[PDB]
Amino acid sequence: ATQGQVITCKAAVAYEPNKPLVIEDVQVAPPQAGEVRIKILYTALCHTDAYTWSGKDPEGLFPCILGHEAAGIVESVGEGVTEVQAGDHVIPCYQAECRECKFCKSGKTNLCGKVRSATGVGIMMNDRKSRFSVNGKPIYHFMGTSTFSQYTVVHDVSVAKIDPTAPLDKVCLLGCGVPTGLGAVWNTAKVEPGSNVAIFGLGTVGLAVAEGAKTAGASRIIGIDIDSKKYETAKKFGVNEFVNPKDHDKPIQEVIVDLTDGGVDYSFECIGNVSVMRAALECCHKGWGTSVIVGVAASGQEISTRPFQLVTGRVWKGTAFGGFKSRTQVPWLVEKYMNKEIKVDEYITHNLTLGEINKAFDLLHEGTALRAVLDTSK
Amino acid sequence: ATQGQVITCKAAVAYEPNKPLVIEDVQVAPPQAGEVRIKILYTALCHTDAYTWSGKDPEGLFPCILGHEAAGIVESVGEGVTEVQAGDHVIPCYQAECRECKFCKSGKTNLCGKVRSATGVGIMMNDRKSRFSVNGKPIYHFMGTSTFSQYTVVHDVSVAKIDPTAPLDKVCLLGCGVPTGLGAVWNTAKVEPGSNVAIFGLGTVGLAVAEGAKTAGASRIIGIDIDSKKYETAKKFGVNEFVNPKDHDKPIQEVIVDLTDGGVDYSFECIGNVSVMRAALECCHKGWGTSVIVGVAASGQEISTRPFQLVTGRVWKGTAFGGFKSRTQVPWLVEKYMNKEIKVDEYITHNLTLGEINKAFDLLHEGTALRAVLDTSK
Ligand SMILES: NC(=O)c1ccc[n+]([C@@H]2O[C@H](COP(=O)([O-])OP(=O)(O)OC[C@H]3O[C@@H](n4cnc5c(N)ncnc54)[C@H](O)[C@@H]3O)[C@@H](O)[C@H]2O)c1
Ligand SMILES: NC(=O)c1ccc[n+]([C@@H]2O[C@H](COP(=O)([O-])OP(=O)(O)OC[C@H]3O[C@@H](n4cnc5c(N)ncnc54)[C@H](O)[C@@H]3O)[C@@H](O)[C@H]2O)c1
Ligand SMILES: [Zn+2]
Ligand SMILES: [Zn+2]
Ligand SMILES: [Zn+2]
Ligand SMILES: [Zn+2]
Repeated sequence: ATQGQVITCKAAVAYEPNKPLVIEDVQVAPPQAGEVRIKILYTALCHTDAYTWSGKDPEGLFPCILGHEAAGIVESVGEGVTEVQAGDHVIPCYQAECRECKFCKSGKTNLCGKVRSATGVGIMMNDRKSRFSVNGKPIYHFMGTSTFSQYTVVHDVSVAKIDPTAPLDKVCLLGCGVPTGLGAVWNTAKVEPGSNVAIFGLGTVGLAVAEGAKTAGASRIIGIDIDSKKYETAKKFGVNEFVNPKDHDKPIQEVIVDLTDGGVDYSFECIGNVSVMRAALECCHKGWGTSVIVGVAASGQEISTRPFQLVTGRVWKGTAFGGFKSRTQVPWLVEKYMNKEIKVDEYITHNLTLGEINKAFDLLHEGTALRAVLDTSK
Repeated sequence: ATQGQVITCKAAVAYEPNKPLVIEDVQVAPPQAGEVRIKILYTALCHTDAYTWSGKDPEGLFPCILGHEAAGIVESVGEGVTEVQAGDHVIPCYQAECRECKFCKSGKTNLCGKVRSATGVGIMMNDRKSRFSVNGKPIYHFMGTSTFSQYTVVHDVSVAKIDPTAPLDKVCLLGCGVPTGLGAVWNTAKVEPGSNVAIFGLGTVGLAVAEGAKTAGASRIIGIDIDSKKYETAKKFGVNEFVNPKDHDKPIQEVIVDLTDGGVDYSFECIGNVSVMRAALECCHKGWGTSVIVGVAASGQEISTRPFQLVTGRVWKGTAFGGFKSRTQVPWLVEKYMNKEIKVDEYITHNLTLGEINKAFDLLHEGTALRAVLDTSK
């Protein structure tokens, strides 16, 4: 019985940028005050993990245990902790919800700044140290989650308690991309029935935007991708027209405006490319169009447009985790999935194990691939 | 009895860019269908007139009669014209409100397509000719208004009918600057009581934004200007803290964030400088801050920022004419003025004559100067 004991389990450790992860045995310390030790059963991976693994993230610290999309079962809790207990089923969230800071109390945002000083630098608040080590040397946390491990320790403010019957190998996606996309539509844009939408980038996130728009009652849901094969998959998620920029000499924004007789009501950029972010704004209708940036740009990249774009009534916005409050609304999204009102399973194209995590990274560049879910027991 | 006749009157004609305007006798033809001939009693001027006068519009048409801020008395109307008639007091508006086009009928904007194809090239829709000439040579209209004249002829969808007791030498402001600033607050931003606002540029528009904000209930109303003398006047309009960027080594956005422990709830750019437009966005509070580009604005120049600013909850917007519908709401603004609910008189620092228009141009650059109002009878 592990309560209060150091635990030795496997984890995928990243020692150097752009090099294979190696699966080590590691020591997972027990939870201190406010902390929650989780048996992670299933973890997914996405672009966000690779951005840091590739060495391109100037916040990156090595060595570290990456991973932020997971679902598991609480092993133990540190003192103070009351919203979860041993044996609860949980999804660790990269976005806290402390319910006590300026941000949480504001009623005007899902951002919460409670633990970010510590999680941004790969440690815990309580002692500003890591809970992970190999052979007496610390390994840094990542995103407050570190889910490429059979056990992790997270802050209690980042733990969403979910329906204990929910399949852990599916609801792991509800910690990142799917709520981002759904919520970009439902919370950030607030897309009304009959709206026309354009969606730039038809990966997991974009496809979730499309499901969101479809569920909210959108009419034209126009997808844009540099890989035309992406469209056939995308039709199931609700994309009903499609444009590859490469098939046109004109800037993609002008194509979209032409196609819609003025622009779309809402656009969403789900890639991370600043040029395309500009295009997604400039394809919105004069008077009232709104563009939402979902994509995360590289360090130092800038968006631009001409101020008349905004003066003539377009609005430029962006979204962080779909504007969802993690601890409060991730359980709600689990309920909706249990009730067959949102999709999750359809975003999973590979099921592998943690042993094969390097494969899973390569699959990040297969055009046909979406999420890979990893079973941490092997 | 001047109905039906060409009128000969004084007007200030711009023959080519940058040269002093010439006060000539010109001929003003009678109104044709859908048109209204107005006896302009008072006209002001702003940057928008100077923009074309100085040649800063590579497309500007010469010779022309400029002016777009004015008030007067209808002398006659053409066929089919019902909403005004001779003797009505009116404000000609550069923003049309036809009530019948795609944009007017959307409810989601104030910007009307209707008559732009003629006004945009200095002519009237009915016969695609100008109603002005000198010795038989055509003189182009400007912005559909051409108010630098004792008489002008405009389209009926550009004419607001107002309280006949309102002083014409005051309400001539309510067709441009003052509504743009007030509406920026009340319509575009929808500022709530208790909000903290930053206002960049304390000329007429910025001062109008300040009154807007005071009237709406804002708490901190922070004015930013490069000329520290402007604060004294701004206090009466509601500005209650002041920063001059020249007094600080750090960029102004960082000064304002420090000053407000995270940023303002709303900022307004009232200058036309894309670099300050960026600063206004970047001094908004994480999570919910909104920045309004107040004013057209501007030319060629791009605005930029890092998309993280929007991902983390800031919103970028802009406004033309403060979101007001010209024909319906300029008479409402005149009502508020007559009931002492908005200021107008305080924006006027000079009363000159049409004879002295070139002096009024020079005053556009005088620091202690706000609006100049020109009496057209001299
Ligand atoms: N804001 C948030 O909170 C949040 C949360 C999760 C992920 N994200 C971001 O969303 C983005 C998408 O992640 P994903 O997992 O769907 O990625 P993905 O790699 O599965 O999909 C990206 C898609 O964009 C397409 N694409 C690439 N360049 C393009 C272009 N120039 N024009 C059109 N399409 C183009 C690719 O063909 C691919 O279909 C990433 O930036 C990620 O960082 C944001
Ligand atoms: N529909 C519309 O959006 C609309 C209507 C009317 C006017 N406008 C625009 O709004 C603007 C204002 O006209 P105005 O009549 O108030 O002009 P104004 O010249 O009276 O005022 C501009 C002010 O900005 C200040 N300023 C200049 N550079 C600055 C900087 N770098 N930092 C801080 N302050 C600075 C100047 O000192 C001055 O007080 C103009 O751009 C005009 O083009 C737009
Ligand atoms: Zn992710
Ligand atoms: Zn919080
Ligand atoms: Zn003006
Ligand atoms: Zn119209």
